[PDB]
Amino acid sequence: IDQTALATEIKRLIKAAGPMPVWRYMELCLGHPEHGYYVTRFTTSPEISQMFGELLGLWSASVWKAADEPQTLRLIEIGPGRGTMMADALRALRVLPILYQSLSVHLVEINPVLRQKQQTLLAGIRNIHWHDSFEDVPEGPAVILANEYFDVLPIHQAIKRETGWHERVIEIGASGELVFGVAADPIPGFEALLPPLARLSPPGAVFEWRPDTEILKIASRVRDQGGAALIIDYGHLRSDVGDTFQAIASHSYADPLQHPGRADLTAHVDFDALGRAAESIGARAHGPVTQGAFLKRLGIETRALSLMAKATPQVSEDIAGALQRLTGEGRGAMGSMFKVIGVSDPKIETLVALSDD
Amino acid sequence: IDQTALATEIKRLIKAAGPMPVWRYMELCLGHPEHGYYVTFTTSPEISQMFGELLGLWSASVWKAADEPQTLRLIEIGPGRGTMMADALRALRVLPILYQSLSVHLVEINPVLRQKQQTLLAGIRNIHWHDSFEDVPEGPAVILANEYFDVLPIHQAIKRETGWHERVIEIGASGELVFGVAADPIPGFEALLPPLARLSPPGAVFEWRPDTEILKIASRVRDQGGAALIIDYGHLRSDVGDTFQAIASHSYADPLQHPGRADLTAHVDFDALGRAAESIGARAHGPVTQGAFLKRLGIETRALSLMAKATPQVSEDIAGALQRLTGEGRGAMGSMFKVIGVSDPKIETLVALSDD
Repeated sequence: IDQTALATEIKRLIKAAGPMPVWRYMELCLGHPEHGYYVTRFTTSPEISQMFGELLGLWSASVWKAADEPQTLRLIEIGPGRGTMMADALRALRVLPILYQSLSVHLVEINPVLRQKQQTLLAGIRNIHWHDSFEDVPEGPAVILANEYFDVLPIHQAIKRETGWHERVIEIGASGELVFGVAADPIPGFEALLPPLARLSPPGAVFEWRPDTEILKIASRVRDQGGAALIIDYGHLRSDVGDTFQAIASHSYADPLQHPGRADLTAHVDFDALGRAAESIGARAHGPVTQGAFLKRLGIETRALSLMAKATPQVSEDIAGALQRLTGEGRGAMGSMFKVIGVSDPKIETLVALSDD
Repeated sequence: IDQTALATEIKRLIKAAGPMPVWRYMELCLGHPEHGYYVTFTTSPEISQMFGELLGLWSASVWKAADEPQTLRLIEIGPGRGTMMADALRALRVLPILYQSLSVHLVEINPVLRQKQQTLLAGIRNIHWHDSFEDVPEGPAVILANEYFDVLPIHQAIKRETGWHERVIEIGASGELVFGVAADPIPGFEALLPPLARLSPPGAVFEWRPDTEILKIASRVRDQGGAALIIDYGHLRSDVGDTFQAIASHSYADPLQHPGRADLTAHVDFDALGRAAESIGARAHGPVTQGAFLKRLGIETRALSLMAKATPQVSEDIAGALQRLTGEGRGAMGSMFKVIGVSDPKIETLVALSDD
């Protein structure tokens, strides 16, 4: 009677090991080797318009100059998807011969079939490599692009009670359906890791966080080898409270506890926490700013106008809508909800469109 | 250097008559004879045939609640392309007795828009067109008004220690249009203002629309029978806040930009709508969210039925349409759009609004 095959597995794991923390449930829903969302089955910015990849390609050129124009620049992308974003970025960079020949592309992709389509699309370009993990990428100054990477990492949640903060968990309800629950005992020194203000939250407040593992790795690399990383995702600028754990459907948001393994899950990225982690180990944070402000400062409006002027009526209309979806607000536009933050080698004092005020 | 011809006209009028009230600026941007917006596919009926079909079936429920009148006027205010009415009629066609009891009446002021509707429904008889709601012959009826109220000029006032001053449009330093405040307060504005809103701090914005249209609609059903269905973007309880915006194809925009070339809107106050109806003897039902309304009418089952028999692409189009109409997030309107019914006081409940 279980809604999905994974649901059956989860319920069994709960009866066997006890309440399952939210982060674990999200991890299983997305990565189960047999029933994960990714293992089994165009809204992203690069799929929406060629302009996204092109502009990040040109932003990468600005970083190259800020890094003293290294003869070898590693252009690393974490989670290339179909490889569309990289194709567009490379096409824009091809216009600058010197830099184009100083590039070495490194796409980190764990999935096989996903790695294959990426290989056929970029089959024509030389100096392109694939890696199972960020760690396998050769050393050297780099430009790291991470679009929607952090938003799909398992989210950890805790709820404020008289006794302190207890981890939020998943349990089995009366009808045998999955439900949200609260851990028996509070997390030891949780308050000691919370931003001062959040400590004064009233009962029932929900605090969300993710371990700093990934950001520390990315921040360590640029600090040690040079360059900068660009992180783009749905999130907020200041650490705060609130539950943002949701399933994402094609034209709306959905209940995260429904159809485990068959739904794409997400949670806001805390850009305040990302910046702090970067600074804690010596790397320099830039921004953060809204996606809309970032792209407009890079000249997306002028590029859009140029493409519209030379396009057929329908394509021109498609470009105009793409511009709004990428930089405006309302009706599902992501210009305000998506944010951008840069993390660089401390030697680099400013990054274009982020801290060049 | 003016963005449009209307912008120029607005400048002149401001220099000649003084600051222009927000409601007057919107009225001009939308209806100027030669420079208005309406004189120059995101609506629910254009998104799916299901919207019109379900309202057609809801209309049948009202017919039964009104004791099955032998003649039921089916009035639509602002039929757009006439798509919604074509879908409603197709669903009603399945019920012969009621279908023959229908007399369709579309209120359309625009000529070319009236023509498109005529071509689309040229095949059905007992269909009539009217310049205004007042031209429609008397008799029991079901009145359907989708997005009619959200495009009526919005009035705005700002709270100051000296009282509430009407919000107006002025000319800035660079000759651009800007928001301003009237010099003197509105006389007895605090009266007839929701008690709570009266305690608003300075800078609070209150929005309202005269009750002319809703009073005409409400007295009609009170006097002749039937009910009206009003669907629009809005809120359930009177409150404060500026919601005056221009509507673009994939986002919202600055209302003071390109006057006459942008579709303008403001939240409909469903609380005020209900109060006006009740103030003259009519009965308000609901209001509820569009999402809850359509789900209660069985939209999920109809959608499933349609996708089971459709090609892969059409099936996908139906699934997305269901979300846009009933869910929330990513631009879905199931939560932001609300629905309210207003009926002959004799009708005590309306399906999906006050039956639960």
